[PDB]
Amino acid sequence: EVTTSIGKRIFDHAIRYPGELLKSSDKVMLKRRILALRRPEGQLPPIVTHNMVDDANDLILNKIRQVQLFNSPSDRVKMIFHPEFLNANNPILGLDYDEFVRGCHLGVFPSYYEPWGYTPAECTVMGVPSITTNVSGFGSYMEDL
Amino acid sequence: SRDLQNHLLFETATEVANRVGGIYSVLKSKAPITVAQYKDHYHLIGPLNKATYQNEVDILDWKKPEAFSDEMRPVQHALQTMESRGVHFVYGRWLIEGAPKVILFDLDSVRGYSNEWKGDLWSLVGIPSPENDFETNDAILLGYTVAWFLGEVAHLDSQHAIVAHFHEWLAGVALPLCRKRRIDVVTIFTTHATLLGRYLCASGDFYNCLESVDVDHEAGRFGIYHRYCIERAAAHSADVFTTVSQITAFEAEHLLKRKPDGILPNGLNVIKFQLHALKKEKINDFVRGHFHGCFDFDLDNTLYFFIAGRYEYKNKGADMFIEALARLNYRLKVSGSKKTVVAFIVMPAKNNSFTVEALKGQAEVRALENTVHEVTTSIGKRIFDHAIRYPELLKSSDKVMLKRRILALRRPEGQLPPIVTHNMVDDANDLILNKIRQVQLFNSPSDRVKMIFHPEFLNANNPILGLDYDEFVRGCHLGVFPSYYEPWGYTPAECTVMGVPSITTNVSGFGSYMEDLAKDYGIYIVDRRFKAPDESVEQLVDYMEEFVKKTAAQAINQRNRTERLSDLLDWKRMGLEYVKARQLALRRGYPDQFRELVGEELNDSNMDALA
Amino acid sequence: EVTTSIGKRIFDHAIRYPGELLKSSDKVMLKRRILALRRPEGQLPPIVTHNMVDDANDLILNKIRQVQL
Amino acid sequence: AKDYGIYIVDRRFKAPDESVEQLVDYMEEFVKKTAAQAINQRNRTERLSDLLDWKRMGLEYVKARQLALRRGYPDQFREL
Repeated sequence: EVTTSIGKRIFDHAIRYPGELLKSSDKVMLKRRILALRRPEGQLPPIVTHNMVDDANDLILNKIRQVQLFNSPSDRVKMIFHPEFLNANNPILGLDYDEFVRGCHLGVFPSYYEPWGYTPAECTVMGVPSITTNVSGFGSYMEDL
Repeated sequence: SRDLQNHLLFETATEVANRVGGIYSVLKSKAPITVAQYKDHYHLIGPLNKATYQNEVDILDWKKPEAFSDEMRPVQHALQTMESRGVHFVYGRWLIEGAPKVILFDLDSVRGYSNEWKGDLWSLVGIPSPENDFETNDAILLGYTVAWFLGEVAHLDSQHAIVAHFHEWLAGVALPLCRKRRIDVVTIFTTHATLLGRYLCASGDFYNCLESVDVDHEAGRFGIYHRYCIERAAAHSADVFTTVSQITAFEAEHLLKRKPDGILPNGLNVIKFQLHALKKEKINDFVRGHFHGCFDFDLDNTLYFFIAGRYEYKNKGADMFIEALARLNYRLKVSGSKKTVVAFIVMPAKNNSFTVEALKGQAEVRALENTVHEVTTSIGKRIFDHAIRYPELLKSSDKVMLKRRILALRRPEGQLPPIVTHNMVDDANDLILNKIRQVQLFNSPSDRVKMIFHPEFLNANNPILGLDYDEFVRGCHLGVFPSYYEPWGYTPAECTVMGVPSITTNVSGFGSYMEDLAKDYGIYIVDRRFKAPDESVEQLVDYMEEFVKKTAAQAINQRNRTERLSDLLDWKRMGLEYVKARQLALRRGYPDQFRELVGEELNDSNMDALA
Repeated sequence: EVTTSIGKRIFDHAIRYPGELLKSSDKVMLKRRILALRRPEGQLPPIVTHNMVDDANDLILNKIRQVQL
Repeated sequence: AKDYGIYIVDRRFKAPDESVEQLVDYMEEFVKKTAAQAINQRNRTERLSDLLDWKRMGLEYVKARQLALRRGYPDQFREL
């Protein structure tokens, strides 16, 4: 809203011929919005996007908990657990699975038991580098090429 | 000595820089128009809320000489004296449109003077202060501070007349003190409800025999006596007493014992609410996916009613809405009407998001939509490539995928489109749910009114009803707010501003206020005050019916008309009423200097009697 | 127009459960458009897109005219 | 009349010059119109729209065809 206003003002000035281009109205609403982004003191970006039914005992959580990847500025790897299917019409990570895969850089599937593994395979089909395993069907098959 | 023409204004409320109620929205939305008039002569005062003020306030340095003008030095010194005595505060800009200046008193920084004060109160207005009431504790804290601050300003300022406006009981204690200490300010007290009001209408009779209730006794019965006394004492000690509505004014007179001197109806920043075709389609999408497998009605013949607001079952008239809907069914069945009414209920309740059933319905109708799209754009490419190249358009490939999607839409044997989009936490006790059960609006194909309880705020980026509240309202046809207790009614009021017909009530502030300023303008007023409950339910049904049996012509007109009422609700106009109350205070405060400023002795019993 | 009409008809049928999809109104506007495409006898697609000022003497035109494309 | 966004200049009875002036008078009043008066006018003319449809105007061909038939066969008509 603020930038399209700036644009109409730049354009009017220009079409008329013959250093604060933001009026104080626009500064108020901008300020408020930057301020709404403040993290309560020492609150860190969550490692989960959902309310877990079995929070204490969940394996994934307690594993990122044990290795302590808690998303500190210090940490160069950020950890996001998303315990649900991806859907384009979601308030949080709005994207169908196929869109999300495509927008990612690297798929990582360190499967132990996987007679085939349709998941890495179709990661590959979408043109997205993948890490799989030689006890994964698709991996073992990939190994022979 | 004192200048009435250019005076000071101080507006005080629990809510100024924290949204803890409705009054927040009144002060927020009113700011622009009042800052435009007072500039830096206007300041708002409230309790600094430490959890939130940093998100709402541009905190300023009030010590710097640039902070105030010379003219306004008194407030700076006044603020100084205050921090001398250990009273901490924040001075700054409330980061809303208009950016009025604010003074946020730190109640922690004065909780010492607690006991000294609860007592000085009693020895002056006989107001008890039980210590297990944290609200009143802070209410006293705030009052003593603000009355303090106003003393200092009054004393220090030899130039300006000082108007000081207070909103609601929680911010009322400064009022008794001001009148006792004969402090040289004119004061106004606006109440936006009443304590006896809200507590009497908690169960379910009122408007008939409040004229005959023992106030001192009921208050005691609700463990509210002391709160009650703070509200009353604020109403009597003020130079000018006001309510937000004519109907709240009726309440007050008989419950507080003082006839308001006027009405301060809540306006809106109309601007900030500014297309129905386009949002109606989004509701058409939700409906097609909700009624998949039994979609047997014409959407070009379907009207969308809705109710919205806080989940107050009795107070906001949910019961009267549903009941009146069940009857409106009958009247449409029995007349063999051709039309269909889908009535939504948008009242936030305790829940666990959307039902598997509701989500599924939507995803399959999206799939259908996507499949038809694919298939048709193929048809086009094959129609085009034939024409241009001159001299069953569906291959069987397209026939397969079509067949599948259609099939997915099948409704299990006898299952009906749900009456809820959500997993209710309290499914057995929930009043809305149990009402619609008891009247049996279950969304059968017979039923000419369908029912859809959406127990959560609407949000543009949702999987089911993908609309922001503002878009949704515009997409509807009629808003139905059959309130029983509603001192103003912000919800009917921004229905009208958005350009959408509405049914409200003569015991609803905005309703009563509207009754004065008929139905051809998109406003229906059910009489909940005088008719017996049943004849009330019948009139609501009568209005709905009339609105259904309406030709596309008559309706397009109504909307063009109510689209015009929009501007009569802007602060730019509704504001004049606050001006009238500020000037009434000034003419009652300084009868003489006022007389000189007109030429004559204008009348001083009402705000209306004045202008 | 025609294919979005078709589209809305397939979609309605489908949202209802429980070979000429075009109604005759559509076959009319289509026939017209198709018919408009007719070249007058033996007229070929022009080798130029503009009216020339110096048509007879222009080197480009006269060269393609010479090699008969 | 002019409230439905239809202005008619009398080019028939007034002399050329008083026509010109009436045309000017109309344009003027139109300029000096608040954007609310104007929005109302447009909403009004938008309603004259449907009175110009053959569904309505067709009645006039009907009326005429029938008069052709009431005049051509007076007797079979009287009976009908």
